[PDB]
Amino acid sequence: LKRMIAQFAPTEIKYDHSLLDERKQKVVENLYRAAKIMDEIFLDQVYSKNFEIREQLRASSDPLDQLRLEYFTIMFGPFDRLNHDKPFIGNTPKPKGANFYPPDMTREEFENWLKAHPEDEAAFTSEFTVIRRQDGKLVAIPYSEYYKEYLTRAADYLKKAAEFADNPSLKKYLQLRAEAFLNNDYYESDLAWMDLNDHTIEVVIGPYEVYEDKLFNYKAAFEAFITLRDPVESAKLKKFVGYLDEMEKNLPIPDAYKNFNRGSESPMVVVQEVFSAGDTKAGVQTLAFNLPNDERVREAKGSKKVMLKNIHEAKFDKLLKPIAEKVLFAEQLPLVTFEGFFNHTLMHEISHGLGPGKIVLNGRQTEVKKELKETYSSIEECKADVLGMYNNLFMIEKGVYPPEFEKQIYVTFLAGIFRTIRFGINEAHGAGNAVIFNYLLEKGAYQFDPAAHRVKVNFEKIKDGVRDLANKVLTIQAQGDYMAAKNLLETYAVESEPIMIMRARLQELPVDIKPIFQIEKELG
Ligand SMILES: N[C@@H](CCCC[NH3+])C(=O)O
Ligand SMILES: [Cl-]
Ligand code: NA
Ligand SMILES: [Zn+2]
Repeated sequence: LKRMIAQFAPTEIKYDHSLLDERKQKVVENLYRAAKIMDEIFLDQVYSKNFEIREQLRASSDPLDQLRLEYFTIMFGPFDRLNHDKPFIGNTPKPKGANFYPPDMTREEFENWLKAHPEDEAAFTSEFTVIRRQDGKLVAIPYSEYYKEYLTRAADYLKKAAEFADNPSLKKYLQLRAEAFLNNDYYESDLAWMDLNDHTIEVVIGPYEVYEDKLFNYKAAFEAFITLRDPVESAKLKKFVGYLDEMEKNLPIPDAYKNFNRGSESPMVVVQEVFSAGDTKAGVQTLAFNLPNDERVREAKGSKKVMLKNIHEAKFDKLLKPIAEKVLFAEQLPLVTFEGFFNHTLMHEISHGLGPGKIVLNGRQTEVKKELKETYSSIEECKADVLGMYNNLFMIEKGVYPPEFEKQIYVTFLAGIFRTIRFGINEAHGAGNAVIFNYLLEKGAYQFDPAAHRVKVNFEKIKDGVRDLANKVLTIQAQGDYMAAKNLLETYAVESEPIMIMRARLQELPVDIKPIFQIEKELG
């Protein structure tokens, strides 16, 4: 268990205290108390025995149980999220429905209930209800009622925080989100969250991501981000959203493929994380999130893309830098910079909003996601990473970035390929990185030394290689070419021998990070 815990390097998550006066301190304190309740709620959402298992580990005298508790705390359950939820306590497999559904309820019984009781479909499929067996029936119990005890205390902490919040947009959001916990309707407070302006505390708290529900991907998990907004860095990102049409017109495709029906633009903010809780804190840590998922909000006001700068700093120092030291030639190692890591994530997120979407295939109105089917996510993340380099090169052309940043782009991404791929080559993001590495290696844009076991950028072919792969992925999307998407993945999204060799060199490094929050040492 000592080595499994070592996969997450302990790192201290600190924040700038000078950004908060006395009254903002009391906001963050009460926001922290509500976020710790999100830790308790989500722990119950993962598995019904989580609280009972935690209590057994707490009272146990076995020194081995205290090591199992440390990994339990990391994973919010007895299942190893780095290894397909393999239980490290006992051997009972994790329910596919976590704790949102009865463990003996299949998809068939669920779908058979909605056929016999059509009136329950809106409540049963809702992101904010749990399914339970009662009196020979299946009932949908809203989150506001199933977790009323926790959410009432969490709402009171939000109400107390709102009294100390002098920023009107912040005060309004905290008040409405407090009510949202109890009336189970998060739409009005989601809109207030998108309207946060001229504020320091960038905070989001509530149920959002549905990826814990591995039965239907229906139910959302409670989580929290408490971050501090950075005006100097968020200002530098205000011009990137002004280049959105320019980046699209500049894409390496015929004009008929270029998409100016992309929908509402997303606001983007660079923040310093103070505390995270719930779904996001389990296992691997988030570098940036994109909320809300409500299409009703994303149509009206878009979604907010929040970049966690200090989490990037932790991952760069603990992971990307040690990986680059082992995978790159010494002459290219200095080109690995924090700017190359953080600014790619910025442009990776921007690039998701570019490229084909609503398309016409054989005269029918359709979508890239509908046509690519299971290949869409791998192709989409491949597009975002390739365009992230392409558009950052475009930002150099326009004087936004200095010329010496060009080589940092290529090299830092190459080093980052082998941080992402260690998470798993079958995931969409890892699959997309496998394509980029194997394709650019084939083109000669990357080079693998079979004796030194190191990779490098070929600066004479890397620019065209990125353009070539961008053209190919964008064209596959614009034509809805599911067959070419499959063949691209079958050919290049593979664990090639160079990848196997480089991966073997990194077995002793941490996989991710364990957050040790300064605020937890302050408020305890
Ligand atoms: N996006 C993370 C890995 C996945 C985290 C999912 N919550 C990273 O690049 O470090
Ligand atoms: Cl504020
Ligand atoms: Na996580
Ligand atoms: Zn992505």
